[PDB]
Amino acid sequence: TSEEWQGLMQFTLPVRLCKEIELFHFDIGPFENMWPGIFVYMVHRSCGTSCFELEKLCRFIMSVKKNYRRVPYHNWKHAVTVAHCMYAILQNNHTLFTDLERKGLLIACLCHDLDHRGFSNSYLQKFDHPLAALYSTSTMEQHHFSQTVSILQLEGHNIFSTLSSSEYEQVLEIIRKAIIATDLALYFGNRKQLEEMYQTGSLNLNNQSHRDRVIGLMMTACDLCSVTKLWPVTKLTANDIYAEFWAEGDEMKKLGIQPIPMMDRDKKDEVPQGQLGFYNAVAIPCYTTLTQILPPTEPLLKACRDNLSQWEKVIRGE
Amino acid sequence: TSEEWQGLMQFTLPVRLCKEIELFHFDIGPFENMWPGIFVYMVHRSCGTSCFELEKLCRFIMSVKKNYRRVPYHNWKHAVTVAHCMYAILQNNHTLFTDLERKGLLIACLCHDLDHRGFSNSYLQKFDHPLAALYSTSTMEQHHFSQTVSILQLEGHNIFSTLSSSEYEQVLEIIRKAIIATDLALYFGNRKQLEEMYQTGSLNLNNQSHRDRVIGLMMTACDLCSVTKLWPVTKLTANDIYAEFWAEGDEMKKLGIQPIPMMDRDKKDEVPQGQLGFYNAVAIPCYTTLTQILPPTEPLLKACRDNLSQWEKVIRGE
Amino acid sequence: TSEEWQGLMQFTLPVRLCKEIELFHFDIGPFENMWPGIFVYMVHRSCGTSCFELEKLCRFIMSVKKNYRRVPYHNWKHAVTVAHCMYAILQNNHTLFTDLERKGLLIACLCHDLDHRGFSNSYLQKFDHPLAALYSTSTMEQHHFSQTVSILQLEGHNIFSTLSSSEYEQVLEIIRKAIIATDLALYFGNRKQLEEMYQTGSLNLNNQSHRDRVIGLMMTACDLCSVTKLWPVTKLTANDIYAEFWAEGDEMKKLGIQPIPMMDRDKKDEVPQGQLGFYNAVAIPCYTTLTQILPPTEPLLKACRDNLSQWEKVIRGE
Ligand SMILES: C[C@H](O)C1CCN(c2nccnc2Oc2ccc(Nc3nc4ccccc4s3)cc2)CC1
Ligand SMILES: C[C@H](O)C1CCN(c2nccnc2Oc2ccc(Nc3nc4ccccc4s3)cc2)CC1
Ligand SMILES: C[C@H](O)C1CCN(c2nccnc2Oc2ccc(Nc3nc4ccccc4s3)cc2)CC1
Ligand SMILES: [Zn+2]
Ligand SMILES: [Zn+2]
Ligand SMILES: [Zn+2]
Ligand SMILES: [Zn+2]
Ligand SMILES: [Zn+2]
Ligand SMILES: [Zn+2]
Repeated sequence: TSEEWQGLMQFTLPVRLCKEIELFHFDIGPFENMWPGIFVYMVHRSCGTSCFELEKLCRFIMSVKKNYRRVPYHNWKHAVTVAHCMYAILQNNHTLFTDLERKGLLIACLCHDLDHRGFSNSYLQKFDHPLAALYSTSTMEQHHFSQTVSILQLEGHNIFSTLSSSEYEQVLEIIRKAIIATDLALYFGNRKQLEEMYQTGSLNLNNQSHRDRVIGLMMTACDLCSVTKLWPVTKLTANDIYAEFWAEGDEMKKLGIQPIPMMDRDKKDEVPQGQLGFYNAVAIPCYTTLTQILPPTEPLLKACRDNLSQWEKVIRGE
Repeated sequence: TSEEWQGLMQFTLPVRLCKEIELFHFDIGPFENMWPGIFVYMVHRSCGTSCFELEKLCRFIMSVKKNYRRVPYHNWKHAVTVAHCMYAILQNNHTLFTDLERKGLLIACLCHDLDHRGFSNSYLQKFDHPLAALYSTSTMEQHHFSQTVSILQLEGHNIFSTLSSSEYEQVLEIIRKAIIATDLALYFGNRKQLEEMYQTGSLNLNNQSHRDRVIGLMMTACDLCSVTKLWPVTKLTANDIYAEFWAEGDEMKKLGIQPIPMMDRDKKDEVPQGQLGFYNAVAIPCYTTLTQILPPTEPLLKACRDNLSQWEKVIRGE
Repeated sequence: TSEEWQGLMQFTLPVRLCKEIELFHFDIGPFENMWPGIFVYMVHRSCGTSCFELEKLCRFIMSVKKNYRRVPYHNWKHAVTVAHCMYAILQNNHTLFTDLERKGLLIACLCHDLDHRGFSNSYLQKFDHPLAALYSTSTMEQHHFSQTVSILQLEGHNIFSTLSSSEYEQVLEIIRKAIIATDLALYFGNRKQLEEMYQTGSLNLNNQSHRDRVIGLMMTACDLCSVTKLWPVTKLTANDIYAEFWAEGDEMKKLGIQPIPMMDRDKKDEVPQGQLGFYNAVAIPCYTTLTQILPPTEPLLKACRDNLSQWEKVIRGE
């Protein structure tokens, strides 16, 4: 049968990639046509060779790729990078997650920024974009999930077709919650609740609501993972991020609204201090809380701390 | 019937867009997939819901879009922007124009730079491009009109199919003259004639030759309308214009010809003075004459004057 | 018949292009859709109007174009430029080459960088790319030839279909050797052997192994021909080359490897001295040896010397 042939086969990568893909700070490289294979490899190792039908999975991946836009940061490369960070978390916390969760989270990460224009929720609201009229909160994130469902509804694209309806509904809910959690506006309240539950010892992974929160923080950790790469990667990625932000700032100016210094290209000299404030307020607390809950995710925090030190070095002019 | 269903329907935009689209200094935004709807909205309001068959119009618009190139300035965004300026002129001078003229001028504006490579007529002549051998004068503009006719000749693309042959020939002549008028080389003689006719009182909109001249000036006013936007928009658009000019200057250097300082990237520091000279010699007289002939177009002149003041501020280093 | 209609026809270019295409320092221009016609013109003049079936040749050219990537330097424009340099060599040494060689070399030049990603053989080895596992030496070049054969194998794409199998095998070997020779790592040993054979007088174009070496040097000369253009062209092309090199340097840094100063964007100030060293060590000896073997190729050396003088002028700050 088809599933019998797939069970005998094993998908493989080049030697360097096979070894280094297990590291949290792995970079997927500049060869775009290798990314689909990298994702399939990660799915096969974290879930199994029988989790998805290979022909359907490949069809799904290519359609997801087609629905990411040619923008500096929120692009196809970001999607696969976020998926890799989730893979590394999953592999280092392997006993904790169900088959459905491992299936759902990797797919959620791949789809989490689908059809991103490179503009924030704030900008879409101020422009009065039709999406803002449809989705009052988490505007882009609700759209990302809508795009995901639409791709799944295409003929030959339902990668969850072998699942029961019950399991199908469960995995789609996992995906929905995970994608919505990537709205950074929701992260601050989530992390604060998680910190309190951890300190009191009330935090329980057997409680679904608690489990959803931890998954939410995992999604934030994967989404921001550029700060957990080695310095050369982190610094170069920052160029892509600001390219998008400054473009939005330009568009804000076109609306007759003065943008925040973060999005203002006239204030390039304040970037090192701006990054310092981001690491202190957002990045460090995120990976600190995640390391407390899931100790094997420690390398993410260490790398984040190392990059914080690098930004301090830039400020001093060293 | 089909026209009966279209009569009952009404096309609408978001609240902010509906209000601000009436302003001369309106910016169409960075969301490309909203531009077709913006154009249809303008056609529906200025001409009527029964002017074009909606399915044919949408098919036409998408083909026009496909025939604009990925260049910094002379692109799809420019086409819709020029069309909007015409819409604002039409709406503020509503009693003056026939149904054919309102139909023709919006379409002429949308099509006026079709298949633009980002090079001037001068460059094509010096390169010895096949287009220069076919069209001795107004090389690109004659090509733009040829592209327009070719798109109209495609199956299901004749948006003027319900018109009589007489009316069809009239609208195509309106379109031809309007597009040819966007050759800035022809503007100087046109404006000079219009100024004389206005001052003597011989200018008569009931005279076809006079009417053609006024339409010609309207086309120039719409074409140069980036100088009538608010300062942030005007300044950012200037970056796109010079990107094209400097690229042409590079190509001129490749032919062994020293380009004019306007097209020379080595003379970036002279841009503010170069803009000052352009406003004084071309932009201000254009909108002054247009305001004299059509007083409701006054906001274009005011905004042009405001931008002239801004460039003077740049020169002083303020 | 079809070949009879083709014999009566003659393909022509604009006046300036017809005259200046014969010069070694000719630039093909910024009009992409003119390049296919330029190539066909060169084939018709150097080989003949009966060398290729026009419909098949055009189909081949467009497929080759489709298989070049949107990279700053190793792109479709480079391919046609390299082909032109070969045309100029062929036309100025017309009595030396067979019909098969003239056919093969122009096609080899057009196909010599097929599917180039903008990365060196060194980078692919260090990244551990699948291509490096398949091709241990001349990694990209062996791939370029593989792409060439694949395009030829497509239905209606065999431009050599009228040739006997014997002649077909001969032309494919000419193409293979020519493309492999564009590996600059192989140039140094080739030029050294050619210099020795020329000085002793053992060099004999009637000897196939010697002939292969001369063709190899011709390929190097055509590949590096940007240094033989006029200064404005040479200087602007250098921007495209470094764009690719610095991108590779960035990727090297992402692997945790410090790139050589050539590929390091942090060392932009050393470019003029870096170019000086390249002209002295690689470019000048290449065209000197080629001029010794084929004296009509002298204009390439003169132009290379002129550009060397220009780089020296940059260093002095003049
Ligand atoms: C919007 C998305 O969810 C993500 C949001 C966070 N993100 C970033 N990741 C790593 C580094 N930087 C990221 O975005 C920024 C987050 C914060 C800043 N902060 C500031 N930057 C500046 C720069 C100049 C002047 C003031 C400021 S304040 C700048 C960029 C990636 C995109
Ligand atoms: C060719 C098209 O019909 C249009 C021509 C006019 N156009 C412009 N609109 C707004 C602002 N600038 C436009 O183009 C220019 C028109 C004039 C100049 N003038 C000069 N600019 C410089 C810059 C440096 C040194 C000397 C000079 S002279 C520069 C640009 C948009 C394109
Ligand atoms: C890889 C391909 O076969 C070709 C290799 C040679 N090539 C060039 N042609 C003309 C000019 N430059 C070319 O590539 C270079 C060849 C040598 C250098 N040399 C150096 N450049 C620098 C710059 C800064 C610091 C040190 C150095 S050393 C730079 C670029 C075109 C591409
Ligand atoms: Zn997002
Ligand atoms: Zn994201
Ligand atoms: Zn134009
Ligand atoms: Zn225009
Ligand atoms: Zn090559
Ligand atoms: Zn090459």
